[PDB]
Amino acid sequence: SERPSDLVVNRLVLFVVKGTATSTHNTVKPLILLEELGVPHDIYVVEKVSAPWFSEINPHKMVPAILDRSPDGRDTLRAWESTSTLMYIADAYDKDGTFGGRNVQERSEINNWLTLHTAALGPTAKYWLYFYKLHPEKLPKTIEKLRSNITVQYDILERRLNEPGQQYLALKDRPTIADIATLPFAMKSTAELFGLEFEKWPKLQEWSVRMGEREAVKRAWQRVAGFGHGEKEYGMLE
Amino acid sequence: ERPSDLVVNRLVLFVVKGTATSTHNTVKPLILLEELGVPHDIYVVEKVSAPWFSEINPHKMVPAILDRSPDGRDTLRAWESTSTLMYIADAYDKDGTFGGRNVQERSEINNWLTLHTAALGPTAKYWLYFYKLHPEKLPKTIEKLRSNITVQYDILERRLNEPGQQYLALKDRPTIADIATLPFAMKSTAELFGLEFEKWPKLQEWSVRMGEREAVKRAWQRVAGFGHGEKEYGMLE
Ligand SMILES: N[C@@H](CCC(=O)N[C@@H](CS[C@@]1(Cc2ccccc2)NC(=O)[C@](S)(CO)NC1=O)C(=O)NCC(=O)O)C(=O)O
Repeated sequence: SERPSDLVVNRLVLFVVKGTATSTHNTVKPLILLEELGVPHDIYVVEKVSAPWFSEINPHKMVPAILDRSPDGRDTLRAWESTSTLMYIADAYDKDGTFGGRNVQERSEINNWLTLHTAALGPTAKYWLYFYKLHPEKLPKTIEKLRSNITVQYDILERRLNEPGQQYLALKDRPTIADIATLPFAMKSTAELFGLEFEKWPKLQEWSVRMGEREAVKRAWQRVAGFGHGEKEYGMLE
Repeated sequence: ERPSDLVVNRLVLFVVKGTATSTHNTVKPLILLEELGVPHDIYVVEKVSAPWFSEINPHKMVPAILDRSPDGRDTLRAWESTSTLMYIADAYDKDGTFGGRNVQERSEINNWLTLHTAALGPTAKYWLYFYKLHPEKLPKTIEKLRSNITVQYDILERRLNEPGQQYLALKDRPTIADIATLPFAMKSTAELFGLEFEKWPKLQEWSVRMGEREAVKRAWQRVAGFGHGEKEYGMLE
């Protein structure tokens, strides 16, 4: 179809939906990294991700998605899938690799822990929530297995954060796009949604609190809850 | 402690014995190694549950990589098939032939690579897990995962019907996005899922075009053969 009247690309545009307890856990990831790097950006609140105009931006028809100007400003490019939005923002805006990785060694571990989330906890959590409340019929045995698979992912993260000096998932010294991608599915509130006691993974809990105390993370959680509840319900925010 | 025959004089790719279902992820890094002509060893892991292997991949699966850092100071590791592709591209694809030359190329490569990593990859794995490995058969779950595979095929079909779009990410050449997607988007794997792959003609054409690449042929031949040659387990000659 046609782009809405109010959709223009003068800078990075992050596509989101109306903030709810379960609508923000993927969209908050690129928003954390934008807040961390202080990247100039707009927010577009999509009413319907099923709308044909949106599929042209993200053929998977989900948020988050990004439209941005190419480095020279002549062309517009796109990023979609939360992990891909983190990789794009790091590529375009994190030139000294503070969150992307400064060398092959740092990027090897960042990509390991980022991909572990993208392949395992991320999709498992998405399937858990889908079967738990979106699938027309309730399938408790499938829901229970997916819940059990989440505990195995928590076990792997817990083991990593028990290693000497390992303050963050990828690097010892600082948080990376691996930590940002993992945080929304490895914090107390999300653990409680899954029906899990988060205190059973103490180093992972400590890690999640340490991440949550970062000012950029606080600002991202604030803003993502508010999107679509302000003066403008849908479209390009002021 | 590591086995005596495990040494890292070059990139070491960890695999298991080649079977009908054991190679769909390990073949991915092997394809890119073959494409770039990276010097490498193959280590056939008998038990991925072995404590020594959990030190290399805490997720206890193949593929996994041990390699020397470019400066030679560190022994790096890569694990998760998508991450092994990202590492090999980072360390050995100087010109970004498979990794992407600029921000614009990498934007689309990372889009289609991640779509596989998050959607078709894990959906396929969950399908096979419930279909044959879960103690109980759950037909309604298996059907929904099968339905989700067709939705991913539909997305890939739509992409390959765009003007001049010969590959998933870039128009002109295949990338690590194409390598990651191929093993779960070819006729043999489509048949395993109980799907008729002719229903996605551009996707089938793409899968044939990929399969005709010499690096891809060599990768498929070698991955099937691992553990069935002179040596059953450990470092191959
Ligand atoms: N997220 C990771 C997961 C890799 C992984 O699952 N590796 C499996 C064999 S790869 C496959 C393929 C496949 C899946 C579905 C349909 C066809 C092929 N084969 C499998 O048999 C299993 S183990 C089934 O769950 N899972 C897999 O992903 C392994 O280590 N097996 C050891 C053994 O048990 O001896 C990645 O993408 O790298």
